[PDB]
Amino acid sequence: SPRRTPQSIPYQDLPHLVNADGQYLFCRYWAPTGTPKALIFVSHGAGEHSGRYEELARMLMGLDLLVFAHDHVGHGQSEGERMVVSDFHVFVRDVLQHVDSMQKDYPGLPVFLLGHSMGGAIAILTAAERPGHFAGMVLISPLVLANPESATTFKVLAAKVGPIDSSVLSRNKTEVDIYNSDPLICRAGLKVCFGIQLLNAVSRVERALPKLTVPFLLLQGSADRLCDSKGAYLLMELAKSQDKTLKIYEGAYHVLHKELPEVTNSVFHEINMWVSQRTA
Repeated sequence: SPRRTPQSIPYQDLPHLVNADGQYLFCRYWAPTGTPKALIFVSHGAGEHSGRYEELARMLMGLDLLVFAHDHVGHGQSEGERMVVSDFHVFVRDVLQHVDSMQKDYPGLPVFLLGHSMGGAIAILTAAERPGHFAGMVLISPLVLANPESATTFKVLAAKVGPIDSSVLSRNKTEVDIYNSDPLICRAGLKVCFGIQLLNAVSRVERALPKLTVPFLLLQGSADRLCDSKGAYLLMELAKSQDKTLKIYEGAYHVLHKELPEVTNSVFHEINMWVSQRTA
């Protein structure tokens, strides 16, 4: 029987990779017509998938970068029980597999990471695992903090064995409508086991910051109810990176690349400038 996505599409008809655990991950590529100047991996957040980055990847491809992504295990069109991971390091391991395959085909090109929310934590842990390997990282509202109340709560619930209000994702109501009707997004409540893995990610990010030296651009909304702006200020202070920049979007919510048009246009522009300056 042919292996199929959770939506029943055969993987033989789609770009994919098989991870170290034998699971198929759905892949996406946005390649320039000419010879690329750099590679960039796009790392999506919890519950979402790589297709959400279509416009951002098309902007990056227009700067002569070869953009690539995959749906993390348990997400989008990739295999695995929905929003379940045996250990958070599976996500990092899989990004490194994809990155190594692309570097084999495009040797000598600098490689960048771009991550949003959990995807940002995966990007930080990926660059920390290989110091000096990546040319830069673009983080949009990365997951770097965990409430001490939610932490002790999840630990007690794990010893024993509710969905997000979409309106907190963005002030752009059309973007909230798109999010609520995308069948590849998991809008279910957090499973206890997955909550424990997000706590593991936050702990690992904390320990990684003294060894994090990759250049980075950090974009954060001041009114983000999912990833408190306090974490962006702490990440700026605690990362050892010699090239670090923070931009705060006053009044903006969590999904900065899908926010009010004035915010989204600035986010696209600032990522374009930052990546353009570091691939010149």
